[PDB]
Amino acid sequence: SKYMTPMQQKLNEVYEAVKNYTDKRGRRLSAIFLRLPSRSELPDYYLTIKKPMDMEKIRSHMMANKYQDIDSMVEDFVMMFNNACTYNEPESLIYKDALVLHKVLLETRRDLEGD
Ligand SMILES: CN(C)Cc1ccn2c1[nH]c(=O)c1c(Cl)cccc12
Repeated sequence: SKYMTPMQQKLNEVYEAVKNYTDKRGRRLSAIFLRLPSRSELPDYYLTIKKPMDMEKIRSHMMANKYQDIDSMVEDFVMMFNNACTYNEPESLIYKDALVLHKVLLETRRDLEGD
């Protein structure tokens, strides 16, 4: 069916709020987070990040209908943001963008608390 259940609609709304967020200059902060590069590209990344995560992984899990609740999706986004803030320096743009998208995530979930 093309009709999503209420839980599926809520998962999709959360995912899309993070994906689609743009700053005041029109930059889509999710860009860098869509797909993690390889070991070759980020030498230290897979040696230092225990549980790699990107938005394509979350999206595919969502599309396979494998998230049972909203907390489960939020957990994977929070993992991704913690990973970004572990690998990257606090002065880096990626670290700053992770912090903004984390707020988008939490604000979106809270604004759907009644739904
Ligand atoms: C270019 N550079 C130093 C880092 C870089 C470039 C790509 N990505 C990162 N760092 C990340 O942690 C990261 C995460 Cl969570 C998810 C997806 C992509 C990421």
